[PDB]
Amino acid sequence: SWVCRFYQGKHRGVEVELPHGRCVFGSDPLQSDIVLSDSEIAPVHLVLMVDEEGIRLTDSAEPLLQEGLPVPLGTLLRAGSCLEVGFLLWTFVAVGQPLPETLQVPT
Repeated sequence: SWVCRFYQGKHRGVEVELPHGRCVFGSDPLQSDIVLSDSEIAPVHLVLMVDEEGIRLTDSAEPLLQEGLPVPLGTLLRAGSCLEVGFLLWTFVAVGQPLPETLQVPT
């Protein structure tokens, strides 16, 4: 259904298939579905709810910015947009789509 890509650190350029439905990014393989090895990354860093309609923020070690604006907890996220949780810099698109080679961060 959805594929994400990372743009920073050890996993830069890696693309990952997103599981349905509860999806955890983190450095702690006991708690996380997608295991990130950067030291900047919390044991549990980002929790999403995933289904075919879209993806919603559930929880994050730090505020999630979308295009530079904080995202409220249950919000549905915009495919293709710049998404950051601290050092976690990423985007996602629908499975058939092409992922951006670069992200522009809107500080």
